[PDB]
Amino acid sequence: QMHKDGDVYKYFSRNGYNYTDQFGASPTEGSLTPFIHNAFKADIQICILDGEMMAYNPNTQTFMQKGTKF
DNA sequence: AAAACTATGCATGCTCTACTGCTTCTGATCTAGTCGACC
Repeated sequence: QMHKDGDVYKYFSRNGYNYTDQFGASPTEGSLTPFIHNAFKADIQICILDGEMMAYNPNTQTFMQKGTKF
């Protein structure tokens, strides 16, 4: 689950553990935020979202199911 | 011609400085195992 306020991002797991270190707390750093920051529309500054985090292979353009690996 | 003084060489001990071999300490590497958290 992702919390967004302006340029500030925060991520939480199923049981409540912080994961912002991995996914980035600002567009300058991270593994997802620098690329998803510009996806949001002009009028949206505060947001809470819930979803799944997955691994994507661009070569085959396919989701790699995280059975137990990668 | 005989006796006293001195020079030089050599033996002797002790002290000091390189080289080889044994023992111990450190670093580097690999292998095995543990823990967080997800599902």
